[PDB]
Amino acid sequence: DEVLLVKKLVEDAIVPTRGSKCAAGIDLYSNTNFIIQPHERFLVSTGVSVQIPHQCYGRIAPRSSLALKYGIDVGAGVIDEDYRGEIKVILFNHSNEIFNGRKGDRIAQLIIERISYCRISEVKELNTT
Amino acid sequence: DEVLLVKKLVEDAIVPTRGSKCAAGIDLYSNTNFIIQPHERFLVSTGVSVQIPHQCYGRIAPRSSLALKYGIDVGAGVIDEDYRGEIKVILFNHSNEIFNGRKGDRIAQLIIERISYCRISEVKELNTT
Amino acid sequence: DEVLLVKKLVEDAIVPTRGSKCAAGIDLYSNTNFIIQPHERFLVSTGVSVQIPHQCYGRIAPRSSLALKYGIDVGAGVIDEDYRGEIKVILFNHSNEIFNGRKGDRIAQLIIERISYCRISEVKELNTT
Repeated sequence: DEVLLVKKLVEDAIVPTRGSKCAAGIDLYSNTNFIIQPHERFLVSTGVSVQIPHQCYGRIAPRSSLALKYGIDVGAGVIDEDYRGEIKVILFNHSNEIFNGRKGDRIAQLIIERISYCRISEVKELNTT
Repeated sequence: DEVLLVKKLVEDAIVPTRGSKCAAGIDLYSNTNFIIQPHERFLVSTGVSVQIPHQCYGRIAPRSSLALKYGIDVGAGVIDEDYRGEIKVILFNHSNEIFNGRKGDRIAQLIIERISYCRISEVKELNTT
Repeated sequence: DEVLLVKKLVEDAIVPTRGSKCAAGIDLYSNTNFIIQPHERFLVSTGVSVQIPHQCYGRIAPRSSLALKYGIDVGAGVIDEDYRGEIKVILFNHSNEIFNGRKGDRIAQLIIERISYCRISEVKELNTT
């Protein structure tokens, strides 16, 4: 059993949703209206915090439609399993047009990626490949 | 046993290839010639669809050489295990020069990432870290 | 047991570090001072090579603070388990300001992602979803 726990930080926050049965990504919603000028960026608040399942992290990924239509990209950051702050998404507007975001819009996806917490060891030489 | 199934949507599509024994990424090939103006973007067609193995997704990743030499980046999107459409890659040209892409060029990589389909649960408080 | 092995390629390289107990990412440090002009990019040397654990790869991810404050993004490239070259990070400066990087600065994160080395098979049709 694995569960992503979600806390609403404000009453009208939208709990992230999985869009299809085997959607890799969980949709993240903006809690505010916002404007991104051409070739600038904006830090978008989702209104939620999360507790990621053990030995995973949450990767922020772009929505394809916003990339295609509007030139929006998202930093591929990292929501750690121990992070308890609000999820906030940095959107880069790589177009020549102002981007208008609305409260309640889907603006990114969170993917629950399996990772290794391997220890790190310094050595004088690596093996050959 | 895990297998990535690939359907050619056009007869001259190139089946994606794994480049070295433990290459994380599978090379994606353009099915068309294309031009990307400076500081603009272009949606590149690969000519294939795929069926990703269970409990994985396909992440689109940039080729390092195109980033280094030409300032190309790729959105880090998400090919879901249930997606049966053509794989199309959004390339951002963050340089001051026109980028000329050719049919048959390697233009991105697909990485088959392990993920969790955890359910999502709203709670009033998360644990402390 | 999984271990990330790290070789210093120069004596003053900094071994990458995991920042919190369940930090997804391992901090990568610059081995040089560098300057990135507005809306340009720079390939930053870390001074280390690595041996990633089996059935994983190292994904280069952006540091959130540099994205927020300075408009820095990183290509989400791929350090293969068989790669024995120096880790070098492509930083894109999507702001209007010069970015000044210093030797010893944390400039990206490496995430040890679990992946599939599935074989690739061409077929005439995929299943329906």
